[PDB]
Amino acid sequence: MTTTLLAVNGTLMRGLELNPNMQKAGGIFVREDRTDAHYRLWSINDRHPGMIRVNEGGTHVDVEIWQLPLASFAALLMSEPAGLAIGKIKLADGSEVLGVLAENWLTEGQREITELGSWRKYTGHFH
Amino acid sequence: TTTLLAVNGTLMRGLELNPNMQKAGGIFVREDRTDAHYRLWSINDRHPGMIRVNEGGTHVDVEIWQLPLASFAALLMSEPAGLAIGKIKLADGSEVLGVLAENWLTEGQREITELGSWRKYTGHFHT
Repeated sequence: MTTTLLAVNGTLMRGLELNPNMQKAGGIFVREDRTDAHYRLWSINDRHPGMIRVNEGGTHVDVEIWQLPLASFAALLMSEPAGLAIGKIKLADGSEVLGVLAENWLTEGQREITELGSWRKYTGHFH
Repeated sequence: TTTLLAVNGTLMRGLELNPNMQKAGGIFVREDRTDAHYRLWSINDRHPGMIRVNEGGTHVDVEIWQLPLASFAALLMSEPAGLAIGKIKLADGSEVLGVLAENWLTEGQREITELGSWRKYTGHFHT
């Protein structure tokens, strides 16, 4: 009943493989959006993406904004792929929201897909 | 219902954000330490931030706290930008949620990995 917003960039998005976790958590889809131009994006084993905020380089990464009960965040995070965390991100409009981020270590040996800016575009999994 | 969180800084017993932790339903579980894979920074000498690394890290002292699910999300909302919650490994090999720093937040900041402890760095102890 008290809620806040979460920006997801990967498999929690509509129609993708972890979206049932989002639904079961009580998540409601709010809107499509994008980060500000300060994120680099990686494909983690071509299974899910991971993004990191940087000062130079980086681009706008496509996300979905979801509304979630406060009580649901812990379990949702626990169910997430290894190396993912939740912190604060900035959107293109300048607003701040919670978002799913990757730890540095998770990107080592992985393909950077920043130039595409979107997990959907990279995988060809459109909505 | 509750979750467990490893904290390494001002949320710990007797430190400046600890009363909020207590009033939000947090209960002290135990002292612990991470596995030998964390680097630690002082962020403007106001709070610490740690990052998991393959090589070059150490055991960082933490406290394990048990807190209600919604209080966990409240911390995601209140913690300063650049801090995030993800999964960490403890010295005993187990996994627990823990507060991490994003890379960007550490840039230019003092690394205090050798000390391995916010308490040792600030000289603020609990007996």
